[PDB]
Amino acid sequence: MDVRIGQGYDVHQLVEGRPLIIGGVTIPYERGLLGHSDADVLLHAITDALFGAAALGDIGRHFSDDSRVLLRACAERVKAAGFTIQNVDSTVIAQAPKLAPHIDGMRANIAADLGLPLERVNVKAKTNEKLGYLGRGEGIEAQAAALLVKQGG
Amino acid sequence: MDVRIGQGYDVHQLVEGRPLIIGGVTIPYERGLLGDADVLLHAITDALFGAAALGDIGRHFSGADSRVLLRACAERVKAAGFTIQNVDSTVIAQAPKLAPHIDGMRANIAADLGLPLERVNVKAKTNEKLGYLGRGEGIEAQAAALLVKQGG
Amino acid sequence: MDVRIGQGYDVHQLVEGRPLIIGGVTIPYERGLLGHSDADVLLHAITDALFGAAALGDIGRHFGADSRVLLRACAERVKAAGFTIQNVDSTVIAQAPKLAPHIDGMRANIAADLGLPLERVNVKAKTNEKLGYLGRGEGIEAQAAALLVKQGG
Ligand SMILES: Nc1ccn([C@@H]2O[C@H](COP(=O)(O)O)[C@@H](O)[C@H]2O)c(=O)n1
Ligand SMILES: Nc1ccn([C@@H]2O[C@H](COP(=O)(O)O)[C@@H](O)[C@H]2O)c(=O)n1
Ligand SMILES: Nc1ccn([C@@H]2O[C@H](COP(=O)(O)O)[C@@H](O)[C@H]2O)c(=O)n1
Ligand SMILES: [Mg+2]
Ligand SMILES: [Zn+2]
Ligand SMILES: [Zn+2]
Ligand SMILES: [Zn+2]
Repeated sequence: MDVRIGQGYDVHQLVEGRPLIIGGVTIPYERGLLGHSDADVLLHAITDALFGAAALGDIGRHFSDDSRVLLRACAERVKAAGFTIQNVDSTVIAQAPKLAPHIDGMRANIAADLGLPLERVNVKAKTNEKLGYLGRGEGIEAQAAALLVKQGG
Repeated sequence: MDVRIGQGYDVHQLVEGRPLIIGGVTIPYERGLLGDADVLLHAITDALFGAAALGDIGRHFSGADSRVLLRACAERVKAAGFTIQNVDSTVIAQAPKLAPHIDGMRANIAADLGLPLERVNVKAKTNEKLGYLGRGEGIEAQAAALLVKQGG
Repeated sequence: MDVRIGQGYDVHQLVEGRPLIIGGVTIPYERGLLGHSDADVLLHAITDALFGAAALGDIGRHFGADSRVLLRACAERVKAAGFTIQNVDSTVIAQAPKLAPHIDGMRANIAADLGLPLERVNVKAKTNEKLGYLGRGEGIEAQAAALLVKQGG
């Protein structure tokens, strides 16, 4: 099986009175994520990891001027280039709020959008131990990893 | 072959009054990690829970050390029906030099995972003096793991 | 099919006057990368990614040789340890300049250096949303992932 690795990264600034959306889950919080989209740091990092495993460039090469629509269009472009998806793993870095009670909603959103069962989608949460702009609550980071297979039939 | 990718991250603060323990090797040094706070073992553990779709550290573990945790992770990953292909990792530490301690780290990681040494890699990097990492205020580890869901 | 994952990281400070070289592509820009090589963050992170997957240590356990010479020697050692390369994916975090019209040149330098077709090499570019030393333009980062098969069969 012609297996391929992808990896992806995003970051957004956190600012007062904007909504916090992560992995398509809205998380009540007094700060929220600034970007030209709905600033979904997790879905973008996964969208990059899929384009990267497929050697299709990056989101910018695709989408310029919400984040689930983008994730689904990514999956459709990846499938048309002849790949099927093995699994996704990811980490979100946020000093707060606590993300654990939200993670299952994120997994559901990502699995629907990629046409995968739940068991092939993982999301992990981490603080940054109060270090740097992440640990000071000024930004949130996501990292993703994805495994594809180029068919192959 | 139902292959899966796992990736993991950790960071801890460096401070006076703590021993420095990375990959279960104690590295003599005037500073050490705050948290048993082994950044390398924790990152690898998250990467295996990740590849196995079993969530993360916090979802599993609320006196036990980072090696006990890594071995418990292994057992849960194997129970869920997975086999481990290999691990690779990077530790970002401005100082001290980790190179002569790296093979002791690999041995500790391979034993805890039931792997030969040839399926375990650890790498070390400075941060070129940039950021809290480059200023000696913290240490980072990054890991990647490849599993196979049996598939027997 | 004995598949192996590697991952790789590098960072370099940006300083006025010096040349900016990433992925072996020289990018005209008012700042440039310090290091004792030609400090090519992207080539190095890919280099570590390959030594990682092959469990052969890191660039320091191996190494007047530029970063392309190092990447090719990396590839020679990986092949001689009985490995074949499935693919490479990577990200470069640089707040500026735009890397997109340079990305095909990097992919070409890497594919030649790894002896891979273009369709197995991907390079992606991110800003850091003006956060941290990356966001202030005082450094650039590269992340990389690589997939190897130990032959095997
Ligand atoms: N230095 C950079 C940073 C970003 N980019 C491109 O801009 C697009 C959007 O970047 P941000 O999402 O970081 O704003 C990226 O996907 C990449 O296409 C670039 O071409 N050069
Ligand atoms: N923002 C965050 C950060 C961490 N967590 C949970 O807290 C646990 C411990 O996190 P730290 O080790 O980063 O302190 C994590 O494994 C995750 O389970 C969370 O639920 N929301
Ligand atoms: N704390 C550290 C950081 C780097 N190193 C070693 O030094 C080499 C050079 O690392 P840098 O490229 O980050 O300067 C690494 O490949 C690794 O061999 C180390 O042995 N301990
Ligand atoms: Mg980082
Ligand atoms: Zn984004
Ligand atoms: Zn930890
Ligand atoms: Zn470098």
